[PDB]
Amino acid sequence: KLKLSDWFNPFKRPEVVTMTKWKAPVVWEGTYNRAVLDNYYAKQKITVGLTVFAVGRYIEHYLEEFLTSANKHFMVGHPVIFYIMVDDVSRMPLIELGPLRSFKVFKIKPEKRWQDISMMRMKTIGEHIVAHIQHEVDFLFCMDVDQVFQDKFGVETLGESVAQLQAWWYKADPNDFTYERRKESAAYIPFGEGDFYYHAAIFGGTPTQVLNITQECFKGILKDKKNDIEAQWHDESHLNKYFLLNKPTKILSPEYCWDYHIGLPADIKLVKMSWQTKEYNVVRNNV
Amino acid sequence: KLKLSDWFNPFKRPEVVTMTKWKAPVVWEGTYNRAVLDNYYAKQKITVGLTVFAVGRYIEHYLEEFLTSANKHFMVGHPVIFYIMVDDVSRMPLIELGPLRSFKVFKIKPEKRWQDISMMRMKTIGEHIVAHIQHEVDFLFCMDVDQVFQDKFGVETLGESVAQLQAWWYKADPNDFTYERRKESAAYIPFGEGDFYYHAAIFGGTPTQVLNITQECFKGILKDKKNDIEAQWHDESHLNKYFLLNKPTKILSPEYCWDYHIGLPADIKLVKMSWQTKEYNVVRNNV
Ligand SMILES: O=c1ccn([C@@H]2O[C@H](COP(=O)(O)OP(=O)(O)O)[C@@H](O)[C@H]2O)c(=O)[nH]1
Ligand SMILES: O=c1ccn([C@@H]2O[C@H](COP(=O)(O)OP(=O)(O)O)[C@@H](O)[C@H]2O)c(=O)[nH]1
Ligand SMILES: O=[N+]([O-])c1ccc(O[C@@H]2O[C@H](CO)[C@H](O)[C@H](O)[C@H]2O)cc1
Ligand SMILES: O=[N+]([O-])c1ccc(O[C@@H]2O[C@H](CO)[C@H](O)[C@H](O)[C@H]2O)cc1
Ligand SMILES: [Mn+2]
Ligand SMILES: [Mn+2]
Repeated sequence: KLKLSDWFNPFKRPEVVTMTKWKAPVVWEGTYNRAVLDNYYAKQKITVGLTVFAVGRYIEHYLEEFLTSANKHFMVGHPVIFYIMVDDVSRMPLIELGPLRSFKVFKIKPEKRWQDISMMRMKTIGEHIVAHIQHEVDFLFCMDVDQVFQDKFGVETLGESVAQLQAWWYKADPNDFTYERRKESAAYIPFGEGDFYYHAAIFGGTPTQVLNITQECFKGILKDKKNDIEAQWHDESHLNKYFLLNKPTKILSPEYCWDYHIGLPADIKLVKMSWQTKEYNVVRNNV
Repeated sequence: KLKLSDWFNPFKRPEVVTMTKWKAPVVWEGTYNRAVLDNYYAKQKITVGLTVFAVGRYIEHYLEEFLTSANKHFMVGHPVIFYIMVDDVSRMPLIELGPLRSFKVFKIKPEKRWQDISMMRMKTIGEHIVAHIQHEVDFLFCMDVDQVFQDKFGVETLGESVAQLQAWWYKADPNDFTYERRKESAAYIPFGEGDFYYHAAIFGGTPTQVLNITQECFKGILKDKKNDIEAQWHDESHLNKYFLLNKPTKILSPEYCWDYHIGLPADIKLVKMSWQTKEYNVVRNNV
């Protein structure tokens, strides 16, 4: 049976947070033994899933670059299935995939508001988990399209529920976090509460856990609509509320989702994924 | 460890050939216990691959219908990867896939002659086996595109090396078979020799065996080119020469690849796959 000490050494990164108060590891470059994990997971013959949405001009701007980088960097050495959700399949870039990669594409309805496009992902992911993903993979990541894999994003990131530290807020105090602060929203987190600010651009876990994550987030999204309120950062606000109540069993350092606009400080040793520059004037059609 | 008698009962179909002189089964409807095999293979967690080529007009004519039917009928209940080779990826019909199905597409060079398009498949399949397929699947089938799955085509068809009985010739005397009969060809089979006439539209096996099948067939194809000769039925002539020398460990009945132009006689109990009607005048560009 895989124990934390088998693969995780926090002492390799003494100047950062490596363990939570609930004993979940925060995975930083230097702390993980990928060789040990690759061997362990290869013997289990795991398959890892990855969902990605591209609706509207997000397709032309980001989808090819995401998928090309995912092919190269995501869980290399293990079977991987990319689940691609687009509103227009005729604009799907059909890139060549390498060994142990395969994919499938689904046509989805485009929501009128970009905010609803972002939030509806929670409903859609859950539907696909029930319909097929639960039978296909051992672990699933759900990711934003507006980012690019830069280096190996491997089995060290796998767990029962996996959260991502948002690049801008990882050193901040909880009372500075951009949680939803209105008690009328289901995403509400009071001042004096909170562990971390999680980025909604990457989350994952077992199909069972991701199903619960997305189900509970979407319930909150629906409740808010009935109360004529919309959380400040939409699905991300709801995701943060979820992970407050249901603590992630693993957290990823900002190295796994880094914004180069910040620069590259000492803490960020090897970037695995980077944000694309925002292009809202083109890719979004409403305020 | 799986034994033939665990799943195969020849006495269920007494009026047809069910066993070869080398003790390989000929799989007919009624002889196989799919429930036993589905359990056996699910516990082994197998993945089955399927290669299919569509070049030129074959894409629009046959590819969608092939894939839609394969999605529905091929190895249901088990992970499947469709490997699609086309000369124009922009013409690839991106159908919706069901649970445990995924795919990837490759751009290939279109050969000038339809005969070479058919024959070059042997080279290309081998390259892909070494490159990736050997790492991705336990068994692989290689199929023509100009045919449609009609019913369950499942784990009862899997084996070390798998051959298909050609629908028109299965009752024929070997010396009436359309083997290549010129001794100058690598595919030459003398009168007085031959077991069955095998259809090049379906063959399969383990990646190791399929690699040998395709490598040896392509070596025969290249040798013939150096000797200024082309086998009468091209890759099929070479496939028949291969299976004469290296007996298949399993044969599929004409039920697994039936031409309805013959009609539907008593022997054909449940069609799993049917030929598309030939449209050479439209789909081919040279004599
Ligand atoms: O019009 C849209 C809005 C959102 N998205 C998807 O939802 C994700 C989250 O939205 P976005 O990345 O724009 O939010 P941000 O990270 O910029 O706050 C995107 O990466 C896309 O995958 C999309 O495809 N089309
Ligand atoms: O111009 C061509 C010729 C052949 N093929 C592929 O090669 C296979 C064998 O050719 P064909 O089916 O026409 O031979 P037949 O079964 O009719 O004798 C086809 O099913 C296709 O997959 C193709 O894609 N384009
Ligand atoms: O301090 N900044 O100038 C700043 C703040 C936040 C930034 O990223 C955005 O953060 C919000 C939540 O606070 C969302 O995660 C959003 O997706 C990010 O773009 C960048 C700079
Ligand atoms: O006698 N016929 O009318 C007749 C009808 C269909 C036939 O099928 C043909 O057989 C060939 C080998 O002989 C190839 O397998 C070819 O792909 C197939 O179309 C062959 C003969
Ligand atoms: Mn984003
Ligand atoms: Mn054919």
